[PDB]
Amino acid sequence: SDLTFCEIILMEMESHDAAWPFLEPVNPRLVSGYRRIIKNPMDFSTMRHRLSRGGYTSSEEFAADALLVFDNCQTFNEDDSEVGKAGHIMRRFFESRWEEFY
Ligand SMILES: Cc1c[nH]nc1CN1CCN(c2nc(-c3[nH]c(C)c4c3CCCC4=O)cs2)CC1
Repeated sequence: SDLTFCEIILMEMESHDAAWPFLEPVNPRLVSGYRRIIKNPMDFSTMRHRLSRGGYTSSEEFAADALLVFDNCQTFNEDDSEVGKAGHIMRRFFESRWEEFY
């Protein structure tokens, strides 16, 4: 049940218009400095893969990964960049849907 809400929220983030930067891992070969700056990469397919495996104990671990996506985004991208702007939309989406359950 704690993971049935995570399925709902992850499904809704995956299909969100602003999700396009976060659907697959950043490729550090294409992004100068990414590997140096982002210690713990995270993205939605990685969360999906881990949810399919059953690798989440509670919903808080799920939220930890979600929040990590948007912490990384705000660490690497300017708030007015195209990726930064998408990340703010996705972050506010996640925080609001999360509170709409817990
Ligand atoms: C499914 C879809 C919908 N619209 N377009 C597509 C296909 N996409 C094509 C473009 N793409 C892209 N991701 C990024 C991306 N993401 C993050 C979290 C980034 C970056 C840049 C470096 C900084 C950073 O932290 C840039 S370009 C991947 C997917």
